Amino acid sequence: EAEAEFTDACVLPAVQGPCRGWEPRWAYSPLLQQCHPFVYGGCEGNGNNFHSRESCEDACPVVDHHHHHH
Repeated sequence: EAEAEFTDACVLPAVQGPCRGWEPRWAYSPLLQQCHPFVYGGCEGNGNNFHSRESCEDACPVVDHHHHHH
């Protein structure tokens, strides 16, 4: 896959939650191999919730593809 192959929260899609307030957060997308902003709800959600572009890529960074995988 990517070099990140262990399913960390960053590999997991993000969620808003049952709330109705809209809190901007950042989430990593392995399908985009990058982080993007998203609408979050400030209540229950998944762990793929970052404070910035920075913190998100810092959690799941890109490195040169020293393919340990196929």
